[PDB]
Amino acid sequence: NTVLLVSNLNEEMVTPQSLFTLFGVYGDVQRVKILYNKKDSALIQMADGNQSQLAMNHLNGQKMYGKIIRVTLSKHQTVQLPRDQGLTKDFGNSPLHRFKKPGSKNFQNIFPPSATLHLSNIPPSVAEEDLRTLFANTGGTVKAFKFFQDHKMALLQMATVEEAIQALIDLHNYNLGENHHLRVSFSKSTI
Ligand SMILES: [Cl-]
Ligand SMILES: [Zn+2]
Ligand SMILES: [Zn+2]
Repeated sequence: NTVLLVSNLNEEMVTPQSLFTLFGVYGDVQRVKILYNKKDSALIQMADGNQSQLAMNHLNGQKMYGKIIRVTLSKHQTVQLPRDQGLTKDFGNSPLHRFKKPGSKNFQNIFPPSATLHLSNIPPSVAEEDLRTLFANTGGTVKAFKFFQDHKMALLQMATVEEAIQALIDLHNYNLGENHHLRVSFSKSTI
């Protein structure tokens, strides 16, 4: 039970990489396949069954590129790679897998989709106005913002959960300069 079926996707907007990013919040996505004969649906293979049931539980019914997605357990056992239009993607041993490290289930901010995002790996002389503008530019409005004591991390509250999902998809691993890539997670905290 490692393969999720995700339907009612936005056929025109969704990519494998956006599905990687979003489902990678809850597990390590091994492979994605958008279906050729039903491009609003896709198969997603997690590393294991706990990851699959977690992703299903938290993402089913959430709004992604404007549409309410449905996430169920697939009838498939694995997601087969092809011998094209890039509907398939292999993400084996991705450097972007959050749950590489032993015990990581507790240190990746595993929470339901939340209007407040948790930012980490921020480099110095990234200002607040800089992060507000970057997040606002994903099409949302930034309601609140708070640095933690070192400015390596921050909370940032978009107007809605929908807008936070969009931002997370867009800006996780964003290059903020120096050699710092931003990490965006959900949060149960509030500013
Ligand atoms: Cl299918
Ligand atoms: Zn099938
Ligand atoms: Zn640093």
